[PDB]
Amino acid sequence: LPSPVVLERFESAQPVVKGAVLVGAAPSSVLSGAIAQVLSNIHTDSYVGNNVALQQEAAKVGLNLRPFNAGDKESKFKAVVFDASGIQNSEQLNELYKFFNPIARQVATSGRVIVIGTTPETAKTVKQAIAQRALEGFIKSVGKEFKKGITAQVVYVDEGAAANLESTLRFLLSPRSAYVSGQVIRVSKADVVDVDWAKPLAGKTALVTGASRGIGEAIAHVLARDGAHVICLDVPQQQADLDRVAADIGGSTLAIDITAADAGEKIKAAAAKQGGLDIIVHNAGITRDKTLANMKPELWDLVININLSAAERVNDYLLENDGLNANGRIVCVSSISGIAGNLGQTNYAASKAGVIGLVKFTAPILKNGITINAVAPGFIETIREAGRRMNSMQQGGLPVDVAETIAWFASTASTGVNGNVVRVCGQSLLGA
Amino acid sequence: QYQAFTQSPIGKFVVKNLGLPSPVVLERFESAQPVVKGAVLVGAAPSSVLSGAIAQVLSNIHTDSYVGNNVALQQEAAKVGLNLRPFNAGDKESKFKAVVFDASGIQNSEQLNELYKFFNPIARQVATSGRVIVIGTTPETAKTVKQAIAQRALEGFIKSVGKEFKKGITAQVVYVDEGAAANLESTLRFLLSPRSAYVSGQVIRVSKADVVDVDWAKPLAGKTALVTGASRGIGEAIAHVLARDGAHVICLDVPQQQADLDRVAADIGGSTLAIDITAADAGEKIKAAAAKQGGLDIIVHNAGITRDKTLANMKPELWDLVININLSAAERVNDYLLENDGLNANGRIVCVSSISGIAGNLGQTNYAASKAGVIGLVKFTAPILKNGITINAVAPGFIETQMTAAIPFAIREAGRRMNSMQQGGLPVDVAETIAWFASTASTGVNGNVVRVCGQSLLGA
Repeated sequence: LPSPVVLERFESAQPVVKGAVLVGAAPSSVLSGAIAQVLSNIHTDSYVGNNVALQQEAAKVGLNLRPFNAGDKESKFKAVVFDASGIQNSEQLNELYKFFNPIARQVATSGRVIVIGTTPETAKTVKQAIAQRALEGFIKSVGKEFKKGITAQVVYVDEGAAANLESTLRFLLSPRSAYVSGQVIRVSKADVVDVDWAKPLAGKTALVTGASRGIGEAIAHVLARDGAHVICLDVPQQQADLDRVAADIGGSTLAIDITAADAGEKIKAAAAKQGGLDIIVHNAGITRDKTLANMKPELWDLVININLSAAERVNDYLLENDGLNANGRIVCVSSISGIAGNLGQTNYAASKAGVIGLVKFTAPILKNGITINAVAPGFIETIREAGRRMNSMQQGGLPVDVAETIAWFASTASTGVNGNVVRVCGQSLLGA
Repeated sequence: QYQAFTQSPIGKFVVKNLGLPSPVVLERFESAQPVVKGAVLVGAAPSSVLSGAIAQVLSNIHTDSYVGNNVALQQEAAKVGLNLRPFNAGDKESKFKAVVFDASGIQNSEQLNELYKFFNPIARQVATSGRVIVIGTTPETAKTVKQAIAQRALEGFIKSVGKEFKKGITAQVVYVDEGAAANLESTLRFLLSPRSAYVSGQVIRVSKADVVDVDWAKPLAGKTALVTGASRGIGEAIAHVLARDGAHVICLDVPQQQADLDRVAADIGGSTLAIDITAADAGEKIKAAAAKQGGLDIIVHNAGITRDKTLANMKPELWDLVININLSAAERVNDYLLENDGLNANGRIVCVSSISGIAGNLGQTNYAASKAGVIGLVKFTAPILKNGITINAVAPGFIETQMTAAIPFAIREAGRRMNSMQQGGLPVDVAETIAWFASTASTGVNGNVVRVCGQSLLGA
């Protein structure tokens, strides 16, 4: 067996993409102007084949699209981006072949395959809905086949929501998404909001539960790296570690039990002096693994309470009592076990499938531009021989990989990212 | 080779998730009666709303049914004519072939412990080849957000039970749309029965529709079915089960397969149609072939091919052929039948996807695209169907066929081991699931994609 490729991860705000991007599009596509504008914004060398319509879209936004000689098998591209919105029926799925077959060996190590389509439920015809649905099978197979640490994603843009794609395209193009692969992201219509892309949380106040250690600590570091003032929450027994984490990020502490009845009240009170809470990350979670036959009742109850019920109560309080600011963010943490189940985890998997429902059925009732999304981490370094290699990256992920994905959800610019559950698993074999 | 696989990281991955291989010989269908061999234990959360419909099914199938100290459940079952015998909660010895729980009364996450209350005491008393069945309210139809969330959580529970209980036991969640309880029966019978032997870990949605009369012993009696790819393999097995259930089966396959088609049709009292399903006139010829038998009721799109190649090495025609046979040809035929009076009322379209359409696979960019498209064909055709017609798909996992010996060792070994049954499935397992969709009674089963995979570890 080979040992795993070393993945490229975030080093600095610029460049967003180190290396060249190759763009393609199907005939009659509608997202190419929005894609070209992002590539212009991030000042990357961008290339295109013999597609006049796509060349015209980049001209309209001032993107110098360097033509890519189709006889060139030697050049390497850090990302390949395909607008599939123009695929109108199953026979036009060969537009995927026409773009990706000629360059399938020219994606760089730690590269990116990104297919951008139209959300199948928003497609105007059944034939297009079917074709757009098929894109997920294609990208998941690419994710397993291309190797070299390359990730593969489909971004579905709701019909008419091209203006809302930028923060998602930026995340996927960048090394920040190093451990996100095989996934489906849905972009919906929302107001566009000004942002400093170098500090996309500047001026915001975030709260991270379970912040004193582990992934919660990593979350707090990335939110502070993006410009946020982070309130680090954990139980008073963890005050020393809370103080350590807060001192490392210029943050503050809130030492309470998130399951207490008054937790939402105290969270709102804590953020009042900063001008209110913008971002809450429900990272607090526990496992109490036991076969159901051996499991004690309180170990069922505790896992449901901390992992699910507690976040419900806090969300209910904040949303009903002006506890989150406009354009605010709720980010939850599910798990692959919540999607796929796991032996000894009837309690944990129930709780984390609950978290998926919390995201999916809260998202439609949010107002004031608030969004709710979740990450579903796979094998992250902190069954262990099992998890580690059983993914397209052939390695476990790092806490920063989960934190980067949470920070993309929390970005001031991700107004149109809502109701998503995105696995952070390097395309783990496991699933539903 | 086998010891090396076990010692390898994927072999250790299997053992950490499923334990060491202890597969069971799975019970499969033998006769229409009894539906369930053995006793059934029924339970319900407080304030549940599906227990009268569940009890009516258990009364219809004449199974020995038991209940704990749930007075409301006992009273509702008695009202609809079901005798529920008390199950002494101190009895760790009795075995149940099926345990059925009405979870519709779970109104929020704190009430998820009703799952623990019912299932923890009997977690070692489910029989070999038994059934765990949780029946809830479809989350998208729940009246409150809190209940939607709690009903969504049921899937994580049942998927974990499916991996934990072992012994060939399957675990399912059936979601019943609010108001659709009378449409549950064919699904509950399928899951209670050995017919569903290789279906586990799955989510089935029951929606509101007319309740139609049926002979449960011959649930396709009087109907005409067409099976594509019928001359061998899974298509042959589908044809056998549809005939077993009472249908006249038209077996369709390419003219080069005429000998095998003739052999299969004579084995089931059916007929043949020797055409290429991709032909522009395949829809016309299908309708013509059923015309002299009262028209076509059921079509099973089982024809399918692989042309496995990395995308870099794949030729254009090997992309095109896979999309055409596996996806575009079924679209054309459905479009023709649905627009030109080619399917009878209460008709059935059943498609075949694949785990690779859900999970992706190296060397299958073409095949996985085509089979993900099949999921879209089901999901986006279902809402526009009229006249009681339904469309569903099976998504088979690793099935033992005559083609399995051609699969390279490591892919085949992972296929056999990486599922909760710790074994590959049989073609009849796929056929039974298709037959349940095709049932004259399955009127409120529409738009479902159900994996037939023994709860394979793979997925999305």
